[PDB]
Amino acid sequence: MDYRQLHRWDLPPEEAIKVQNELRKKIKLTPYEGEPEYVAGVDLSFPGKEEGLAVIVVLEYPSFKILEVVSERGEITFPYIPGLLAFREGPLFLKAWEKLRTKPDVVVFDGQGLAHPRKLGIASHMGLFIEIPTIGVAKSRLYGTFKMPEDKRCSWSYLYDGEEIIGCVIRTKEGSAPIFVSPGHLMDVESSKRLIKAFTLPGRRIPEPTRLAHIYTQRL
Repeated sequence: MDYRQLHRWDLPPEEAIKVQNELRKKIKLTPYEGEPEYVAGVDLSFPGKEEGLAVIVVLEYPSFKILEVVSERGEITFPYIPGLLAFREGPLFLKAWEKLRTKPDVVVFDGQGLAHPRKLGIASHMGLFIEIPTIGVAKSRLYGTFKMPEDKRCSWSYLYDGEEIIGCVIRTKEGSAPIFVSPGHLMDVESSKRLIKAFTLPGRRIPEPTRLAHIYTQRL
């Protein structure tokens, strides 16, 4: 399974920041229309001090049947720097990506995308490489400002950077904290909202793709 190596990974943090900027102009915040056939959930986890693990699961929509599950381990060499996290986890995910048999229609990551100091969260960065619509879903806020939406199923608020809408905050499950949805590449706020709603069972808290990938990560 293919991808486009837009740049090298072994960069100094200063250079990494410069790339992010270059890539952000390549981002296309474009409506996703209709429903995907296949969605992928991604879970990037770190068993060791410098050991990463990438698990990808490809569900079929609307059934959420698990068609495929791939995983790779890699050395995590790049230092942990908030806003530069993709340089740590990007490489390893790509190893897992290359092992996929089924081509996903939309990919959901555990992170953000547009909601990023430089509008290049994990979902955005990888969207550029894998060249398919992506979304970032986070169980906790990473970037941006919001008003807590009410404690009522499916309530929601916009997420902001200053005055610009950078994603949304959804109360997916009553009496639980909300999730944080930000578009990646070939994705806008509005479409990402709709899709993530479409990927969540009522009324669980976490979208199936990411719930399931975590479950598989756990299974290891």
